Amino acid sequence: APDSVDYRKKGYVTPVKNQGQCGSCWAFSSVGALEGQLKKKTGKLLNLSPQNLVDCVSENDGCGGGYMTNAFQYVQKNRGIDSEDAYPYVGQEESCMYNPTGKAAKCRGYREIPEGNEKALKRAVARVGPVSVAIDASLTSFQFYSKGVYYDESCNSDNLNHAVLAVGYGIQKGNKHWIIKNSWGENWGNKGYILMARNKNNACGIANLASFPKM
Ligand SMILES: *C(=N)N(CC(=O)N(C)Cc1ccccc1)NC(=O)OC(C)(C)C
Repeated sequence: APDSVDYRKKGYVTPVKNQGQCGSCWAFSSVGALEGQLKKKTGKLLNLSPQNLVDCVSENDGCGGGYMTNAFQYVQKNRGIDSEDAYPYVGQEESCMYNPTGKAAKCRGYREIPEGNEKALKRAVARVGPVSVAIDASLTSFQFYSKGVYYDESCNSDNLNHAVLAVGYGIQKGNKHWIIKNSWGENWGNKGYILMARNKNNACGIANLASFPKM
C-alpha cells in the first residue's frame, strides 16, 4: 500500500458539510463513502443526500445517531440513493420521501474493517477509497482542534460517539496520520478536517467501526 494517499487530490471528496443540531454524522459519513466510490467509478463527484438516509434508514435513529453499515444496507435494499439536489438537507428528521427518479448512486452492500486493525483500514483506504469511520469525539482537545496530528490518551476507543470519513492517510513531520473529513462545517478544526494519530494503538477507536460501500 502507498505510504500517503489523499483522495481530495483525486477529486473523490465533496465540500465539508454542516449536520447542524441533528445527530446525523453517520449519514454524512455514509454519503462521504458513497461519494468516493461514485467518483472512482464514473468520474462524477456529486453531493448525495444524507437527508434521504436520516429519513429512510428505519434501522438507524435519524437525528439520534445510526450505523453506516445500516446506511449502506438501506441504499442496497432500496436500489439507490438521491442526490443532495433531489433530496436536500433540512438539518432535522422528516418522513421518508425517497424520489426514485432522482437516484444518483447504488450499493451492492458493504465490508467492515476488522475491529482495531489500523493496517487493514489503511489498505482499505489505499484500495477502495474514502472509508466511513467512527471515533470518540467527546474530548475538548478534539472539539477545539486547530492543527497537528491529534492525539489525546484520554480518548476512549470503546466509547464511539461520532461518525466521520478517512479520505486518506500520510505522515507530516514523521507523525503518521488519518486525513479525517468532519461534518461540522469548514469553521471547525482545519477547514472542516482533522489529522488523527495513525498507528498509535487505535487512537480514539479510529478502526473500531470502519466500513465502505460495495459499488
Ligand atoms: C453523530 N451525529 N452521532 C449521533 C450523536 O452524536 N448523538 C445524537 C449522540 C449519540 C451517540 C452515540 C450513540 C447514541 C447517541 N454519532 C453516532 O451516530 O455515533 C455512532 C458511534 C456512529 C453511533
